[PDB]
Amino acid sequence: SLLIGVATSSLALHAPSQIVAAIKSRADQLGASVVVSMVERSGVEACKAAVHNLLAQRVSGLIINYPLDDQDAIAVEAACTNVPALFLDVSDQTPINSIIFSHEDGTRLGVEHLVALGHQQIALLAGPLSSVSARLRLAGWHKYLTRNQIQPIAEREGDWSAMSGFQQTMQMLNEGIVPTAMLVANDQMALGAMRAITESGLRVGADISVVGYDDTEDSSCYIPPLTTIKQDFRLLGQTSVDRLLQLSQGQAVKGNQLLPVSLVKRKTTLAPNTQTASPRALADSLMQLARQVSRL
Amino acid sequence: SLLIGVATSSLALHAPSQIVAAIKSRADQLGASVVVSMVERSGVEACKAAVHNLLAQRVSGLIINYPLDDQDAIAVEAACTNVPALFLDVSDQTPINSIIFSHEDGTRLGVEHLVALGHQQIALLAGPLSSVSARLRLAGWHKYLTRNQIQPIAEREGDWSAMSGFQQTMQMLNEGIVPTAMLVANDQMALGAMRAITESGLRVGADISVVGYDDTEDSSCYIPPLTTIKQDFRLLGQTSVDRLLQLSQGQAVKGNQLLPVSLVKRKTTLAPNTQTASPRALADSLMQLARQVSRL
Amino acid sequence: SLLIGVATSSLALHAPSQIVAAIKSRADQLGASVVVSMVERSGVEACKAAVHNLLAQRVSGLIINYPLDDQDAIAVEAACTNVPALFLDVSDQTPINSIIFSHEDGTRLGVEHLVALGHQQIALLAGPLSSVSARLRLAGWHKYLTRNQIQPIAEREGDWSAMSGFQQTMQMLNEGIVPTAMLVANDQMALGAMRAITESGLRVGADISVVGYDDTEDSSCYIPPLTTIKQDFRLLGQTSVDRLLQLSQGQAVKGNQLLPVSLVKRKTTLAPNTQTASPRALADSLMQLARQVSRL
Amino acid sequence: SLLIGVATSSLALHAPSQIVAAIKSRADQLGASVVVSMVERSGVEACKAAVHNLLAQRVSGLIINYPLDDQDAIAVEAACTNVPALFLDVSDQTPINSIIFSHEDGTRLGVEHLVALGHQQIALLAGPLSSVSARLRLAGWHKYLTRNQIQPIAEREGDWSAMSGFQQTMQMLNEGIVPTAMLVANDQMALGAMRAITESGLRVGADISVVGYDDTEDSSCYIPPLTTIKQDFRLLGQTSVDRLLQLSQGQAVKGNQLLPVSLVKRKTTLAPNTQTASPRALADSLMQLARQVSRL
Ligand SMILES: CC(C)S[C@@H]1O[C@H](CO)[C@H](O)[C@H](O)[C@H]1O
Ligand SMILES: CC(C)S[C@@H]1O[C@H](CO)[C@H](O)[C@H](O)[C@H]1O
Ligand SMILES: CC(C)S[C@@H]1O[C@H](CO)[C@H](O)[C@H](O)[C@H]1O
Ligand SMILES: CC(C)S[C@@H]1O[C@H](CO)[C@H](O)[C@H](O)[C@H]1O
Ligand code: EMC
Ligand code: EMC
Ligand code: EMC
Ligand code: EMC
Repeated sequence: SLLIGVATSSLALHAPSQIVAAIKSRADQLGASVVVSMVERSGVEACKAAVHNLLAQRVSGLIINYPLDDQDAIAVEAACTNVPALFLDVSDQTPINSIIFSHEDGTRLGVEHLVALGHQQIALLAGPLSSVSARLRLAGWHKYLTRNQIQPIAEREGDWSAMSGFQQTMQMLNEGIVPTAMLVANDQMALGAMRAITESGLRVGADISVVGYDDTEDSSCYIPPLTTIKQDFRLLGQTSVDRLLQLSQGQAVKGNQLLPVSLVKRKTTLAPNTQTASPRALADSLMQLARQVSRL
Repeated sequence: SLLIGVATSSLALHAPSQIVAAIKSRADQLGASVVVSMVERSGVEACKAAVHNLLAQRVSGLIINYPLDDQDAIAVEAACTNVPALFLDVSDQTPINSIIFSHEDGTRLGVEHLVALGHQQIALLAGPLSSVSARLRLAGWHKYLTRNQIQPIAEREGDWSAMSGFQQTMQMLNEGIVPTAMLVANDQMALGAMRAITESGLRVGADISVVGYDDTEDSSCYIPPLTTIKQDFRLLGQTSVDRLLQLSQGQAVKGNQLLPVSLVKRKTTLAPNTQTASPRALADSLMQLARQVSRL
Repeated sequence: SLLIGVATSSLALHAPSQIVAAIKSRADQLGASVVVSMVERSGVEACKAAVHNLLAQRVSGLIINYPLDDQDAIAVEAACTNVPALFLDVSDQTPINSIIFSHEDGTRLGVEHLVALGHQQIALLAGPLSSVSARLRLAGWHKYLTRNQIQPIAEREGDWSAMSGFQQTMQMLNEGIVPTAMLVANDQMALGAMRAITESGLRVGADISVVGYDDTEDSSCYIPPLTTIKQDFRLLGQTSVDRLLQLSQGQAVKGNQLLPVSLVKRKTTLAPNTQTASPRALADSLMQLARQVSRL
Repeated sequence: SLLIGVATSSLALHAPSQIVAAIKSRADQLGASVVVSMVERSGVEACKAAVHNLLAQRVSGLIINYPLDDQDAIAVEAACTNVPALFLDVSDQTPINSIIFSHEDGTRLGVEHLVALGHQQIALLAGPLSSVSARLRLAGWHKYLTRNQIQPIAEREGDWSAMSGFQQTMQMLNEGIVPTAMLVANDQMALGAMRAITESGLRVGADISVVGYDDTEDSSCYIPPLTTIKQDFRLLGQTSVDRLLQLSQGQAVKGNQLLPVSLVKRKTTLAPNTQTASPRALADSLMQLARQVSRL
């Protein structure tokens, strides 16, 4: 019935795909409908052209799941010709209709957790700094780390992908920076970091703890199971469809809304390794590896 | 410029999102437009609805990446009415315009890799048999297993997700059926499967070997890196868009088309009952220790 | 005398700086004058404003050293209101006044060299694909690689920086992709590639061969020295000033001018032939290191 | 908005090209425009000729990034005819508006680092002595060098390029003089010095240690990475543009602003006679050892 138009950022990432899917899930309940358009991933203009396409579609309202800086947020919004526009990837400080997850709680649950566990040397692996959310999370980790008087020994950013956690986390360790813990921007890059740690002959949990962010499906699995900050994209899905519907149907709601968020503890977190293999230990292993090579 | 309508499976699953993203990219370079509609895992009617919603938006042509039984594929093509449709998930035998990967080489490369390593006790983990592709790959492991004189000790089916791979493998092992290798319908279920092996105290590769399907993004980065049958969805993307346009210009090929496939061997595969390592493995172990010494 | 305007790509890069300094040498001998205007690396528009800045500069002639995709080349041409326009970073096939190097030869001398030593596993490190020249050279590697029935085991692209060469090469190796040789699209990136290779306890030339493109001032005396495709920028400059003067002097110069390009053999290229040593021998070597490690 | 004229020395050297780039980024932000004019190594007159060219180019203000002794600096300024001018390559004691980095810090930091390591045999590779910065640094090396009772066994002067560092160093070594640490006027030369050192069986860091100046882009990719005094050219570009527009406004500043300098420690430095060690060394051996093993 009520045609919904969604400007979504690359569905290649799991969160968006799970969000769009939720949107479709709820829409079907209200007998509504969703038509999806994928922003070219390049800021306002790309975002704006998508919306323009959506309007030409007979779109009743719009849900804009795409990372928009303030200035660009009001713009795209101003572009939505009297059509109710709800934004899912902005700042809770933007004067537009939005529903977003608590970025304060999320960044808090993570630090507090790692601290309550005894981690001192912690590293940050942020999402691309082009994204609102990423920067908003990097900020949280800084507000609460210093609150607990902690200073990140290393910080760096990927692009939300597994291979990025692997790229960044490999480069770091090489630099001889080995935190006892890592606070990651999302689960995917987290999978990447857990991949780079084992690659480095370290254990996850046991040597270097990793906290994700999102709780995208696959994460209950992952080896070992990823402790992360769950964001219910089923909630963000219904809440936003419903709101967009109200907004559509003159039910003035206007502002920004913040969603719960939570800490799902699993196995990538233990705290923190006191020891490390000594030259003696490495030489030993090397001995038998030598022997084995000899045998060949 | 023009409009390409894609009717796609749940974008919650990674191959669907990667195909659609690839579709978007080729379209991007040719100035076309992509508008995606999503179908409820129900079949024909659910798929028909989506075709309709797209037809109600010009849509120069449709790309239908939704599994359809040969009979329901015809029925669905018949509803596009004068609009060119290209099916990406059907049997290579349905009288429609299709582009599907070689399931015969996929399944053969899987079985031949396992058997040649020496695996006798092999279990199959198939996707929902409500999916043609699932059925195709399943029936294919049978063809090639049978002709290598092998019979699977276990045959199980999930639903494309990582949890299903986990819950199936788990209850398989807990039933006393423990294979030395597993052939899985997709990379996500491969992950859920690895997850369970290790959950039961076994080693992936050394103890239960695992073979995925797709080589979706995150499969490397898995611990250990997933060995798998790679299905270039970047190819599926451009090939799909180009031909779709040819269709909307009378320059159609009209028939079914087969895309290649290849075994990306990584580290979830090993000879059974292996005592003592191999050359490459000694290098891997060595390099880890080296990285471990570097940080010294 | 004659005020010459150079709208140039990033001076931070070496080639552009050498081309601009070369230009200045001629200008000073032919009593000309040069005014450089930098482009902000944003395609046609960014490129146009520069031209606009130059024309408004009483520019008696224009040399556009900026990668301009054919449509945009003609477009910037149109922008050159009544002033001869000589382009330097375009394709061989665009009806405009261009003086460009022969990429067919550059790509061929490179590929033919690496294939002659016995390399089979060759990876590419293209420049940014938004560049015409990056795209021409990349193509040639293909056109010739296939000729000698060889296909890259990797392909990637950087941004013309030594860091992107490092990062991208480091990334290719970090994922187990390790060819016998590399074809790099410029020497700045060649530097990082060498740095990355070494950084991975790998030997340049001996283990991984590298072939850069350009021959900037530093390549001779890089470590080891770099065998690279020679593009004479002292020639480019003189040809541009001379022809720009003539072209404004009334002379009928008109079209494209393909400049030579050769191969500079130095110390970053050797034949492949791997020599394994004995499991006994290597084993012993390891045991050595073991003691060396235990001592520390 | 307004237009900034830049009189730059050869854009063939990296520091200059980097400074200009930084200037452009800043202006861009403040909406200012930039027209570049290149100077010949001739001095006073060539520079004056540059300035007059720009005055004729309208120009709201000029940034003079060219080398001038006190007298030439004052001549050049007087040639600027009222238009605000800022000098970046002068003596911090010249009565003109400038912003030069601190050479006292660079030279002190340099010699202290080599003595802390225990070096006794320190040679000096100064820049062209026509350069106030080149002379200042050489003098600086001499103040803290003699201040530390140490006397340079050798002292030579190149000309800012890699090939001249090589030349002077090959000469030095060739004459029998073979230090154990070297202080070089800039990194390009440092590279050449490092090339010569390898050219002669010697090793950088281990055998002949090397310290450069500038920390220009490519320096962290040199093999081995270069230890060097980092001059922040972004800080130098924005502080200069800001100051020029301000200076333009008639808002006082008048004197000179000494910018900070620091020492980036990398892998071209080591204490003299080293009694065998290095975790990365052994680790590097392991990495190379681990490769023959893989191929075993
Ligand atoms: C509602 C979003 C801000 S969640 C956000 O989306 C990103 C894509 O833009 C990535 O997938 C991040 O991992 C995810 O946390
Ligand atoms: C062309 C398709 C059969 S790819 C197929 O899609 C499925 C969804 O139906 C799953 O995601 C599988 O992993 C994937 O291989
Ligand atoms: C005139 C070009 C083809 S030379 C080209 O310029 C690029 C920047 O534009 C990079 O510097 C490359 O290394 C160089 O080959
Ligand atoms: C602001 C300057 C003193 S930087 C100075 O410029 C020189 C050219 O004049 C060389 O490029 C040196 O490497 C650099 O230190
Ligand atoms: C808490 C979800 Hg293999
Ligand atoms: C197959 C795109 Hg740790
Ligand atoms: C090609 C001769 Hg530091
Ligand atoms: C940052 C030490 Hg190509």
